[PDB]
Amino acid sequence: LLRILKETEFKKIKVLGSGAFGTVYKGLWIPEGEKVKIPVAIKELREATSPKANKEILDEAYVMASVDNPGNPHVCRLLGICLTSTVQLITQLMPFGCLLDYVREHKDNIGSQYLLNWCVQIAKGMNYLEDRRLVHRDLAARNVLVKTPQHVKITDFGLAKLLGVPIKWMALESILHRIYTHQSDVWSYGVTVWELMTFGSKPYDGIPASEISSILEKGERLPQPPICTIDVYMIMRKCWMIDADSRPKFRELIIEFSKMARDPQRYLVIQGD
Ligand SMILES: *CCC(=O)N1Cc2nc(-c3cccc(C#Cc4ncccn4)c3)n(-c3ccncc3)c2C1
Repeated sequence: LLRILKETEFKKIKVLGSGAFGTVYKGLWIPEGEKVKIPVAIKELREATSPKANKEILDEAYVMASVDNPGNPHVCRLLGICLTSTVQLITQLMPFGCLLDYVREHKDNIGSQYLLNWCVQIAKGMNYLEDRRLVHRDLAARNVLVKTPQHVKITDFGLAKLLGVPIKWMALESILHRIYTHQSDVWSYGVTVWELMTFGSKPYDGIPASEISSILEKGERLPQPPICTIDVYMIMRKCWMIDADSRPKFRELIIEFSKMARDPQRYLVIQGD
């Protein structure tokens, strides 16, 4: 179910960019009983980052591979793992990067059907992890990769559990008492949708991370995006509720956004449709 990878099976050729708690590389894969050299994406995680031993990390990474079966078209399967001095994670090399970059670079050229479709896709993958009882703990436009412009897939799930902080994305219970539930991921989904609807703007721009906790208590939220009708922004605002059970469910989000995709011009006001 989970491929254990020898150091000679792969080699991190180029670097894609550095992460907050590690570095992301572009590499190759010459498997055990295979002679081809498959291009892969390798995630080297910094040493002593995870407060677990390699055998504890291994057994926990076995369930993040159980997710890969029966699978989901909007969930990133992990190809293999390298548990040596550091934790290295192999996945397919997606040449079109994250949706955070896609919306920032394509801002003008992006349509309304696209954003609502992406919002259904992100909720479709998150509902799958809810049903397979995995809690992402870090969902944002950065951890959602563009396979093709109409196919986004969520990556970096369970990684936060694997180690031991995105303040501007966490639900208030996660910030205050480190409580991560399936409903805390719905707060992140709302923030993630706010990122798409604001062409990659940084949430709470200006406000320090330390401040956010009190800002959410004063009932202040991310503003209504200049394309979002009150209808859509209300879905977003509902995700950011204080009582976690009161926030929408991922089944309900798929449903509400699927309805909006039928007539995207009614729910999103972009110049070009
Ligand atoms: C758009 C740039 C950005 O912010 N990105 C964040 C990011 N991370 C990764 C990535 C690299 C290597 C491995 C993984 C993984 C995983 C995983 N963990 C648990 C369960 C399932 N999968 C994630 N990428 C990335 C870059 C290029 N190709 C693929 C992924 C990005 C992009």
